[PDB]
Amino acid sequence: STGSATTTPIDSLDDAYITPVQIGTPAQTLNLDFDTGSSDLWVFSSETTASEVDGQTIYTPSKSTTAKLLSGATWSISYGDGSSSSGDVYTDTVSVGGLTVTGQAVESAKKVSSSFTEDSTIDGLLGLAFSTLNTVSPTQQKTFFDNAKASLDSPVFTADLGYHAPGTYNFGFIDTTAYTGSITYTAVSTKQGFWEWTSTGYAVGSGTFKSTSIDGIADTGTTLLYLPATVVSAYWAQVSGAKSSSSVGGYVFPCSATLPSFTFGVGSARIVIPGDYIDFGPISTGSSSCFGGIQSSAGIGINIFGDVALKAAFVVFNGATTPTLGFASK
Repeated sequence: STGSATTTPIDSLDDAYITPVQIGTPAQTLNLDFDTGSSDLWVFSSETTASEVDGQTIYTPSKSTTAKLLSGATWSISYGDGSSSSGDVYTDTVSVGGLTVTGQAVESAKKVSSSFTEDSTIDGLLGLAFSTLNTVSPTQQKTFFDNAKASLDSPVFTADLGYHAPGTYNFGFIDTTAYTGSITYTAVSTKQGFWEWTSTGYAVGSGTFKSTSIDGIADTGTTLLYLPATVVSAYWAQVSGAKSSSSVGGYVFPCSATLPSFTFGVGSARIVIPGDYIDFGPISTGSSSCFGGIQSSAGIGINIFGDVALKAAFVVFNGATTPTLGFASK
């Protein structure tokens, strides 16, 4: 089997991407944030504290003839941006782009933190990291990908995120028309539950490539590119007037700037992030100070190849017995 679904930026800055997901019988379609940095599929629901719902579409298990309470199961998750959610669990039929899993754990939120409430466009998350990170207790549950894997034509999914435009998540096949050149594959460590890999280095604009190992994760659920302070300083040093602002919470730059590109290494291959991808706009409405899309990972504890990096590539998440990651230009 295969599936193919379009993923759409939530706003003009590509702050995140939403993909329609069918849950239950008859189908309830929710727009979920596909997140290769976590492993819970959770939704706003009829059980979510009413004051914490503000415009989201909710899953109502009582209206689904295939929903079953997973008795005794609870979940609770805290993310790297300080947000969180928790609740109980149902199993139900879940379909993405024509690909169906029966008995998928659908984690129903009873509580969500303010940033989730405040974002009306995201109805929940669909985790695509390794199932070892799943938070359901006392019986850990599998991700949608893990459940689908054996049925897929090939045990893979691909992320093809757009810049200011829709893109595609495919399950079970590699669309050879969706990228240019060849796909370069690189090793993955699953030890921390993430799609963790090692970039072979970087360049800033038309500068020389620096060969250096940068361990990090491919995370579709993080917006920006978070790298070591040395690398980030080297980038922003090429932008007149750019500076790190503790009050704002990262590097800012004059909105009048033309940003240089940023290249990262995948083995002997190179992925080029155009400068425009690194512009996240005014820090507040009407400001001439703009927020940068490359930020320091210092204090996060891990480097994160978030959407800013991934959207410059066609990315293969290869879930074969020994997982790997593939990157191609597009």
